[PDB]
Amino acid sequence: NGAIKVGAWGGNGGSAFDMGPAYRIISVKIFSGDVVDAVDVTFTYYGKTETRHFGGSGGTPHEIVLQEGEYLVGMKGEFGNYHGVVVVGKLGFSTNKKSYGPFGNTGGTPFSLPIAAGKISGFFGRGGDFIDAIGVYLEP
Amino acid sequence: AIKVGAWGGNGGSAFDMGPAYRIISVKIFSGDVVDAVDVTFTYYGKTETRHFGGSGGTPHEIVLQEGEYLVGMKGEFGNYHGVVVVGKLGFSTNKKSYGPFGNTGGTPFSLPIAAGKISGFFGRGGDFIDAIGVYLEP
Ligand SMILES: OC[C@H]1O[C@H](O[C@@H]2[C@H](O)[C@@H](O)O[C@H](CO)[C@H]2O)[C@@H](O)[C@@H](O)[C@@H]1O
Ligand SMILES: OC[C@H]1O[C@H](O[C@@H]2[C@H](O)[C@@H](O)O[C@H](CO)[C@H]2O)[C@@H](O)[C@@H](O)[C@@H]1O
Ligand SMILES: OC[C@H]1O[C@H](O)[C@@H](O)[C@@H](O)[C@@H]1O
Ligand SMILES: OC[C@H]1O[C@H](O)[C@@H](O)[C@@H](O)[C@@H]1O
Ligand SMILES: OC[C@H]1O[C@H](O)[C@@H](O)[C@@H](O)[C@@H]1O
Ligand SMILES: OC[C@H]1O[C@H](O)[C@@H](O)[C@@H](O)[C@@H]1O
Ligand SMILES: [Zn+2]
Ligand SMILES: [Zn+2]
Ligand SMILES: [Zn+2]
Repeated sequence: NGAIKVGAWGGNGGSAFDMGPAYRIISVKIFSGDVVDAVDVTFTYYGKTETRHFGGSGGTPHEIVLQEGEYLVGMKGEFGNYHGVVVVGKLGFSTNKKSYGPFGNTGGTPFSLPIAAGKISGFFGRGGDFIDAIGVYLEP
Repeated sequence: AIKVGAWGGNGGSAFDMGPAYRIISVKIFSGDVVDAVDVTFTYYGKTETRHFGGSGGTPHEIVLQEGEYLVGMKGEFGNYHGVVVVGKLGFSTNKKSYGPFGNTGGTPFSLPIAAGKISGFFGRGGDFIDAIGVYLEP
C-alpha cells in the first residue's frame, strides 16, 4: 500500500514470510553458524510491540539493538548452496552509527544493498531449516 | 526519497538525474565494459534525455511500453585496466528482462524490486560508467 520492497535474495526453498513494515524496529537478532539459520525481529506496530521468528532455530544469536535515532541503512550478505539448499550463508547490516556482521561462515554469491537515502522498515523472505531468502521494506 | 546504491567504483564525476515521472527509455552503451547510459524520461510535463558515462560501446535500447516499469537492476563491477567500473549491466521490467550488457565479470550485485519501481538514476561516470544507483518509487 505504497510499500517498497527490495529482494528477496536467496533461494526458493522454505515457506514465504513477510512481517510488513513497522513504526520502529527495536532489535534484530541474527541466528547463525555455518550459515544464516534465522532472524528474530522485535518491533512496534500500531502501539503493540511484537517479535516475529523467521527461518529455523539453530545457530548462535547475534543481537542488534537499535538506539534512539539509529536506523538500519544497509544490508549485505552472500547466498549459496549449503549441502543441497540455496540459503543465505552470510548476512550483515549497517546502521547510521555502526556496522554489524557479517554473520555466517558459508561463502557464495554476494549481494549488497547500500541505502544512500532511506532506511529499512521491515522484512520478508523465505525460511525453512535456515534463512533461504531475505528481503527488506524501505521508507524515507 | 529512496536512493539505493551506488554499485561500482569511486572514479569519475558524480551524476544525479533525480526521480522522474516516467522512464521512457534506457539506452545502454557497452563493449567489454558498460560505457554509458542514455535515460529518456518525463519531468513536470517536459521530456528530457541525460547521458551518463562516455561515448564508447554499442547501444541497446530498453523502450518502455504502456504500464511497463523497471522492477530490477543487476550487474557486475570490477577493475578494468585501472578503474573500478560496471562491467556488466542489466534490467528487468514487469514484462521481460534485458541483457545483461558488457563482457567483463566482477563482483555481482542484484536489485530485485518485489514492490515499487525504478524512477531515476544516480552514480559516477567518466569515459565508462564507474557506478550506478537508483531512485525507488512505490
Ligand atoms: O548454521 C548451520 C548450523 O551450523 C553448525 O552445525 C553443523 C550442521 O548443523 C550440520 O552439518 O551438522 C554438523 C556436524 O557437526 C554441524 O557442525 C552449528 O553452528 C549449528 O548451530 C547451526 O544450526
Ligand atoms: O570512467 C572511468 C575513468 O575515466 C577516466 O580515467 C582515465 C582513463 O581510465 C584512461 O584514459 O587512463 C587514465 C589514466 O590512467 C584515467 O585517468 C577518468 O574520468 C576517471 O576518473 C574515471 O574513473
Ligand atoms: O563472529 C561471529 C560468529 O559467531 C559464531 O562463531 C557463529 O555464530 C558465526 O556464525 C558468527 O560469524
Ligand atoms: O531452510 C532450508 C530448507 O529447510 C528445509 O530442509 C526445507 O524447508 C527446505 O524447503 C528449505 O529449503
Ligand atoms: O567497453 C569498452 C570498449 O570495449 C570495446 O573495445 C569497444 O566496444 C569500445 O567501444 C568500448 O569503449
Ligand atoms: O554481452 C552483452 C553485450 O555486450 C556488448 O556490449 C555487445 O557486443 C552486445 O552486442 C552484447 O550483447
Ligand atoms: Zn526466534
Ligand atoms: Zn556437502
Ligand atoms: Zn548519449
